[PDB]
Amino acid sequence: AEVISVHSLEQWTMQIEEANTAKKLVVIDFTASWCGPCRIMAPVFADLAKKFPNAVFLKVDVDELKPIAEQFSVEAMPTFLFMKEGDVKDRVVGAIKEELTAKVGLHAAAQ
Repeated sequence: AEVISVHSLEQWTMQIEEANTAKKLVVIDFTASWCGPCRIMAPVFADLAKKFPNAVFLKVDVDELKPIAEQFSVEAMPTFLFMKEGDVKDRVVGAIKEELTAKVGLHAAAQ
């Protein structure tokens, strides 16, 4: 299991429909290349994706896929968004490593 970098609206679509069919948790890192705390959270996110291979970990650049950042009103980065079967379960705003880790544990958990 790896972080998928979601570059196009098509990859977004595929990744979301497939996870929803499988009823998997989706964790999304809304990120920006210029964003210091974003670069810093990259390896943390990557490590959680390895540790929870039954959740789908997505990365979305807020500058590249504006409509996706916008539908979730993401104007602070990094923002970690937790979603399952269409519902937003949770969010972490900023490089808060323990808060990200805890909510992945809680939401990936044998529900």
